[PDB]
Amino acid sequence: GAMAGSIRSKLSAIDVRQLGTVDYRTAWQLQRELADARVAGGADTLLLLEHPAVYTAGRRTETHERPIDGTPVVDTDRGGKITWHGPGQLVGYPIIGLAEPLDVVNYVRRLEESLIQVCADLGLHAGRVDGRSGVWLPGRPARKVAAIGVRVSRATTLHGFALNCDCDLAAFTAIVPCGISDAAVTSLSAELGRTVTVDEVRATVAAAVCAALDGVLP
Ligand SMILES: *[C@@H](CCCCCCC)CC(=O)O
Repeated sequence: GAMAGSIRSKLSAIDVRQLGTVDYRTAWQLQRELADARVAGGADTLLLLEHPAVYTAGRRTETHERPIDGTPVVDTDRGGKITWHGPGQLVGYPIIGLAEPLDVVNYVRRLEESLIQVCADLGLHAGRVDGRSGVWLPGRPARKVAAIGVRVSRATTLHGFALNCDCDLAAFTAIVPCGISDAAVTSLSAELGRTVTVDEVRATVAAAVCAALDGVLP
């Protein structure tokens, strides 16, 4: 099915870089540098990092979705509307050459599957809500544990995902996150009733992403 096989143009090992806390702009610059290196024939890369607290807005963000307290926002070129990154949220930036003709939806679906599996491996039952990319726990309201916002340029991916581990969720209350006003944002820690850190899930996230891209998630 759609998840089988590989989305990649080259079957070489992904270079996984476990970074620390990296300013949003600095990381964005590195993403672009790595993407150019990939087009020049270099490796596929997966950056895993945390950002200092920041709101970011893709082009589709609407004015009323911005912080109700006037907090500044970084405009960014990924898909999606507004989100927040900060301590305790694991941000992943897969910088991957995709096979052409492109299937960006399938790429997003593979990132979702990777994070669904990470949740499953912790004993949680997460999945998709069609039309609302990312990873959700069912409920009324439904609870979003991971966000996705990507862009593909020159058949190479940019941006990625963000998995809420033990971050303070209060930042999400000041915005309309990803254009959604009828739901909620959660974290692994809130769902499991214990602190689940970024560092505890770094390795399993890396493994899951790399497996999903090549169709070999368990
Ligand atoms: C809202 C934005 C989520 C961006 C996540 C970026 C992770 C690096 C998505 C939407 O509007 O659908």
